[PDB]
Amino acid sequence: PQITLWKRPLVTIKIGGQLKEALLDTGADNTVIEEMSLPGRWKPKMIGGIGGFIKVRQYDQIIIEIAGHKAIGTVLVGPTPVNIIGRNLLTQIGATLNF
Amino acid sequence: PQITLWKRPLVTIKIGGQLKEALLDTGADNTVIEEMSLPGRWKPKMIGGIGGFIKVRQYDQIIIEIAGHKAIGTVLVGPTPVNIIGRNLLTQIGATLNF
Ligand SMILES: CC(C)CN(C[C@@H](O)[C@H](Cc1ccccc1)NC(=O)O[C@H]1CO[C@H]2OCC[C@H]21)S(=O)(=O)c1ccc(N)cc1
Ligand SMILES: [Cl-]
Ligand SMILES: [Cl-]
Repeated sequence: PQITLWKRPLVTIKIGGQLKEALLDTGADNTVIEEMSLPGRWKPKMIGGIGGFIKVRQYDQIIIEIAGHKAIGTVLVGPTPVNIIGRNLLTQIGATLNF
Repeated sequence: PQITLWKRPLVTIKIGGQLKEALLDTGADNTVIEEMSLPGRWKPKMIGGIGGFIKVRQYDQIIIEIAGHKAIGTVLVGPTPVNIIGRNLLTQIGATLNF
């Protein structure tokens, strides 16, 4: 796909068996999803942005299907106002910014 | 250019005669720059990111160079942790997301 940026670049993802909407976010180092359960071990992290920091759970080796493309990597879970797909998984689906 | 996302997509911007670095951010509706002086009047705006809301100063029709492309549009000024180029100016330079 080629996604213009007139609107928020939202896509459908599948994570933990669940279908969700998420923002493709080149400004995010890592993927951050709204509170949900995921399997396996986790450890706490703080992530910061405009407005300050939030505490998240870091889960490693999580598979997400993004717009029909499979990716694996770290997923942070916590009180983000929006589900964000960050660069750690955008790279795996071969996403680029072109102009 | 085609910019991959293994590293942060940082580019040089030029505003007010000054070079700065900024993050190309498809997850930002708005362009938000760290405190600096800009000409003209400003209007209030609140923007909401990961850890909460902040007040910023909204300046309209500001001339800004982004990775060597000219844009003229809205620039928000406030305590952002990094200079961010949002969709309002990414559309002006013709950026798309591709995968
Ligand atoms: C601010 C950047 C350095 C980092 N942010 C990614 C960014 O794209 C967020 C992502 C975002 C999007 C919506 C709500 C919260 C956060 N957008 C954002 O704060 O944009 C603000 C300016 O334009 C506005 O439109 C969106 C909110 C405003 S972040 O959400 O704080 C973030 C930080 C660390 C990680 N791992 C993941 C995400
Ligand atoms: Cl990862
Ligand atoms: Cl690559």
